[PDB]
Amino acid sequence: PLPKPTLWAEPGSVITQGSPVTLRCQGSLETQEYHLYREKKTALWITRIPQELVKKGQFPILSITWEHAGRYCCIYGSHTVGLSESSDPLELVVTG
Repeated sequence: PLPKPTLWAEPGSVITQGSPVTLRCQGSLETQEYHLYREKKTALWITRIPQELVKKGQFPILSITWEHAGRYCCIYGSHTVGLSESSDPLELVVTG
């Protein structure tokens, strides 16, 4: 039951439409085993983030749309030493 990671948004969780935002998750080790997800509805855009970013715990959105809004959580963890708990939810809001 590893510690839950820290998930945040840059510049923030409320970003106007068409503008960029990057979701970020940092847990323990340097890199390499992060996973982001949206909970009531799968966020397909996550499955397209290159491994190089995902390994750094980075999930960019260059041009945010309405369908991006939702509740996001993430967990890290290596086969061993094991998977972590879900971070607290991030409310990703889109406006304008």
